[PDB]
Amino acid sequence: RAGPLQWLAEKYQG
Ligand SMILES: *CCCCC*
Repeated sequence: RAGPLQWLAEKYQG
Protein backbone atom coordinates (compact mmCIF):
# COMPACT_ATOMS: atom_id res chain seq x y z
CA ARG A 1 0.00 0.00 0.00
CA ALA A 2 0.96 3.73 -0.05
CA GLY A 3 2.33 3.45 3.52
CA PRO A 4 0.46 2.62 6.78
CA LEU A 5 -1.90 5.64 6.54
CA GLN A 6 -5.27 4.55 5.08
CA TRP A 7 -5.84 1.90 7.78
CA LEU A 8 -4.71 4.34 10.52
CA ALA A 9 -7.23 6.91 9.20
CA GLU A 10 -9.97 4.23 9.28
CA LYS A 11 -8.83 3.26 12.82
CA TYR A 12 -9.07 6.93 13.95
CA GLN A 13 -12.54 7.67 12.51
CA GLY A 14 -14.14 4.26 13.22
C1 LIG B 1 -9.91 5.71 4.08
C2 LIG B 1 -9.47 6.62 5.23
C3 LIG B 1 -10.46 7.75 5.54
C4 LIG B 1 -11.85 7.20 5.90
C5 LIG B 1 -12.66 8.24 6.69
